[PDB]
Amino acid sequence: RPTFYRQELNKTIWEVPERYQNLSPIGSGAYGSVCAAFDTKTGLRVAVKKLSRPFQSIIHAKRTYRELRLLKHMKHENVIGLLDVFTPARSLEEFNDVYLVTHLMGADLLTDDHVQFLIYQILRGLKYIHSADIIHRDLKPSNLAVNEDCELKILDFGLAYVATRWYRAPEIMLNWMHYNQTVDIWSVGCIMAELLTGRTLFPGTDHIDQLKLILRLVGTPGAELLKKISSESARNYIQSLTQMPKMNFANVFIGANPLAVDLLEKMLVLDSDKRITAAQALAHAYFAQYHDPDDEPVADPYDQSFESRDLLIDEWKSLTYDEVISFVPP
Ligand SMILES: Nc1c(C(=O)c2cccc(OC[C@@H](O)CO)c2)cnn1-c1ccc(F)cc1
Repeated sequence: RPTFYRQELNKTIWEVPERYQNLSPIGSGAYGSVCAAFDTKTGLRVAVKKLSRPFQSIIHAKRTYRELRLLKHMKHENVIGLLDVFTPARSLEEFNDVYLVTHLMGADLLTDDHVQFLIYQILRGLKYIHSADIIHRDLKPSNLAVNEDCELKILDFGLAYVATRWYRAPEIMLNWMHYNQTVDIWSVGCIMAELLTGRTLFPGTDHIDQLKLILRLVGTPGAELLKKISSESARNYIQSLTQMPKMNFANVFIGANPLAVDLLEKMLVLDSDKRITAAQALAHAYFAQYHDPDDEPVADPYDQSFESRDLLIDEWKSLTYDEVISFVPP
C-alpha cells in the first residue's frame, strides 16, 4: 500500500497516491470530476476521475459499481480502459471514495480521410463493446476523445453545449420499438454527418421537434415499419403527422464522398432491424483504407447479471470495494 496526499482543487478534496503528481482539473460531470495528472511510475500523462458521491444512494451505489465493472472490463485500442483504481480508505468500513485512472486523451468531437479514420475507430470500438452485450446508449461527440495522432477512444461518460437528444435513435427516445445494439449506430450516423457538413444533423429543441427533424430526412414509417410500433400512443402520433417522403442522401450531403453518403443511408434507417451493425459497418467500402478483419477484435464475455439486482447501499458498496481490491493494472 502506497502513501497518499491531500489537496483542495475547485472546492472538491483530492486524496491520491504520490505516484500521481501535478493534478490539473480539466473537466466535470454528473457522476464525477476528472483531473489531468502525471504518473511517476509509467511516465505517462493520465486522467483521474473522482466519483462524486459514490455511495450516497442505492442508485449511486449501483452506478459506481457499474462504472468500475465496465472500465475494468474494457481492453481495446478504441475504448477507454482502467489504468488504475484506488481509494484513500484502508478498510471497507472507512471506504468512501473511488478514483478511476486512465489515459489522458486530448479533446472531443475536416477531410474525408479524417472522418474515415475517426468513424472507423468509433465502429471498431462499437464492434467490441457490442460484442460484450454492452450498449453505450448515449453516444455523442463528447464521449469521443481524440488525441493528436487522431487516435480515438470511446469514453464511458463525457465532460462539461450539446444536447443528448440530438444523437438518440428515435426508437430509444420515443420508446417506440424493440431496440438493440444498433442504437449506437444511429448516433455514429449523427456524428459522422456532423464531421462531414459541420452542422448538427438533427439539432432538435425537444422530443417532438427532434422527431420532426429525423423524419424530414428519413421519411415517415411506412406500412412495414408502422407494423412494428408497440405503443398505442406513438403509432397514433406518427400516423397523424403530415406524411414526409424519404430524402436522397446525396441531395442532403452534397459533394460528400459518395461512399460516405452510402454509409449514412445505411446507418440512418428508423427500422432497427434493418440498421447496419458495427461489425457490418467496418466492411463498408468507405473504410477500405483501414478495414482489417484480423484486427477488429471482439471482447471477453461480460457478466451484467448485476443489472437486474435490487441491493442495499452497503451491499453495492461492498461489491465495489471487492473490485478495487481485486484489480490488476495492465
Ligand atoms: N480519460 C478521460 C478524459 C480525457 O482524457 C479527456 C477527454 C476530453 C478532453 C481532455 O482534455 C485533455 C487536455 O485538455 C488536458 O490535458 C481529456 C475525460 N474523462 N476521462 C475519464 C477519466 C476517468 C474515467 F474513469 C473515465 C473517463
